[PDB]
Amino acid sequence: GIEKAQEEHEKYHNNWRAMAEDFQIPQVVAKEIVAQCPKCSPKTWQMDCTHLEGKVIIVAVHVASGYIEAEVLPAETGKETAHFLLKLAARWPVKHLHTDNGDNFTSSAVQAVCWWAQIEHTFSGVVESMNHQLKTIITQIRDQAEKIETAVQMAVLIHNFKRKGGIGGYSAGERIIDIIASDLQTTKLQNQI
Amino acid sequence: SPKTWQMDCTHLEGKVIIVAVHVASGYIEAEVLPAETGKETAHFLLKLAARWPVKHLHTDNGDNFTSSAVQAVCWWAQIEHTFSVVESMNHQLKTIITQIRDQAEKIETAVQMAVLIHNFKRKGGIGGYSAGERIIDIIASDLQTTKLQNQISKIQNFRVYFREGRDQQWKGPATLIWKGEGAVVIQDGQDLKVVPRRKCKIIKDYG
Amino acid sequence: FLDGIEKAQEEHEKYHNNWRAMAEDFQIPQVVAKEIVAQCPKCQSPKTWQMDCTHLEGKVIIVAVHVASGYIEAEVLPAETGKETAHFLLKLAARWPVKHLHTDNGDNFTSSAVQAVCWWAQIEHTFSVVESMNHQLKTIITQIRDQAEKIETAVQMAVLIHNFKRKGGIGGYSAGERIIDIIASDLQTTKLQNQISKIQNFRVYFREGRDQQWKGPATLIWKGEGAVVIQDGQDLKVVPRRKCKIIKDYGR
Amino acid sequence: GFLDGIEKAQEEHEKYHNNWRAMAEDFQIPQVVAKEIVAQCPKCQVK
Ligand SMILES: [Zn+2]
Ligand SMILES: [Zn+2]
Ligand SMILES: [Zn+2]
Repeated sequence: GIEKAQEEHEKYHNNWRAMAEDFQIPQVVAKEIVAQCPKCSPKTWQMDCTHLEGKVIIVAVHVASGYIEAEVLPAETGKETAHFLLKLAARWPVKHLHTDNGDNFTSSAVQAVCWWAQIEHTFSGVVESMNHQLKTIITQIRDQAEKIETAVQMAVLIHNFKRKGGIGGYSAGERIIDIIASDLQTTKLQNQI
Repeated sequence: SPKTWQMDCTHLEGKVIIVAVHVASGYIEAEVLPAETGKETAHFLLKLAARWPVKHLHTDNGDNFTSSAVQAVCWWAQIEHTFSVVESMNHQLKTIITQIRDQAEKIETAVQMAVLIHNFKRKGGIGGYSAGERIIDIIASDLQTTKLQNQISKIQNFRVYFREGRDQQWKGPATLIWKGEGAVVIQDGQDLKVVPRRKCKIIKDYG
Repeated sequence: FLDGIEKAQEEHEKYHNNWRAMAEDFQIPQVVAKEIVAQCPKCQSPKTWQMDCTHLEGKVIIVAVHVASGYIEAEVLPAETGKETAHFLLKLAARWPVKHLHTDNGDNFTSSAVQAVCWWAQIEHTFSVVESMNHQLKTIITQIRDQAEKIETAVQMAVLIHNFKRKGGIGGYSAGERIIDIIASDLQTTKLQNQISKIQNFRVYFREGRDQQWKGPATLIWKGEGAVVIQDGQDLKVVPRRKCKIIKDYGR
Repeated sequence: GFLDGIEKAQEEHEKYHNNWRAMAEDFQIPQVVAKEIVAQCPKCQVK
């Protein structure tokens, strides 16, 4: 167990999550094994903003499943970005936020929202891919809706519940539900044992 | 039923707040509409159906809930609509809004903070769970049942080429049943048999 | 059966699903679902590699990367001529299916030996990901350098740790699982396309109910044990086998 | 081999528009390739 993980980290330098998965060890042991080497998550959310038809679309992505959430904005200020992040934190458990060097992602309202919701904001291949896929769905079903926001929300529905691709053969909504349920059971067993 | 949702609207400080409740868990989503026309109710329903799996919806006999836009949204998203819990959740959300009113200037930030408080900071019930853990566990268990019945046929769509004893030719494509660590169970000509692992080849055989 | 085909066409008209999902959901054969996708107007690479050279400790390291999965093959060269680059490209093309090679405008890549290798192995060469792969490989090489005596051992140990020990992406897969899943899905597509062309070289005269005459020549899509699916008048329909005649067609 | 027979039968059908049994007996090619030569001509028909 612990000696086998020490042999694996000695040879190949695995991280603590991969050792805790493949060897079934409590995570404090794997964290201590990784912290003892001198040579060296189910709630990571990335965000971005893009433009289409002169409008501003803001896209958040859950990384462990590919789960999307999009919104249409009349302005690119900090208050509407803070409202988007506050609604996302009120809907899903958000813990570790990842963004880029933008003008709205460094703001007082966004900082107040992150402080109130206890989110760790970090700055910088997945978000560009999800924006590209969402744009292809938008151009695929554009002529079924009059306004742009109806086409955006229909693209979000088709992306989350109608595209069963990838390796496992699962859509994004079933993936994120199974991932957070399994993580919750693992935290319950680690608290009980 | 694990996919039943109820919707209503209410008034607070001269505004119109629309509230949707997942019934089997007590899960709350809410928004602030500028009016009570059918377009805003249909847009709220479209965002809700794009976020969570909605299959069966219950409402009252309202003026925006009985509308052509809401009927078009339900036709496109395949929801079963029925007209006549939400009043109790409105009561709870109003009390939480009066609890933390002084931390926010506008009504909208107070609404979203009250939604987060009710969903993730109010633990009770039997097991000691909040509403979000209940709704996640409910939809996960239902998905596991239906996907079990499909996954068995998916695993039986493989083909196995095996070898018996003291014959050096590879026998024909039996069907896989279970793959172990040292043995493989196959069905061959309506005969279930067990072969060692080093005498088998499991293909999908596109052809 | 026909209810499954009608539900599949209405669901594709709403949401534009792919053919694997429609075949697994509505319980129809794959050639029928692929025809439903191929009849839509709005619905109409796994073999591309990139190459580069770099320097480390006075050596020359040549790196090839599969683009759609992130899969690395690397080697240490004694020089930087065109003959050694041609030998590396011939070994790579002999081990993995390479159809499209992307490089930069270096000297050793613009050479007669590399041109002869691309002519013999039928590769499309194009001059202009690998920078990120060189940086990632160099960080792993510095992370495990004290376990090896020579630079060649450290290079191959870093390639093994990159390909099989690092997990990331959507589902937490390594690069080897991703490249194998991608190439296997492409193989399934090409085998089904061969079956589709061989079936579609036929023709069907069918007789409807309450009539004695044969209708126009409809194209056969799927020929089962008791039923027959045909395309006629931009409409897919299921006829029983006792009211059909299938003949060969010569309309090249 | 009958590969030169395939090329010669294509030249002969481009001149005189033979049928397929005539080309299969004259040029000693199998029947499938002779039927394909008649099938690729837009003016003729295999019958
Ligand atoms: Zn280490
Ligand atoms: Zn389509
Ligand atoms: Zn002719």
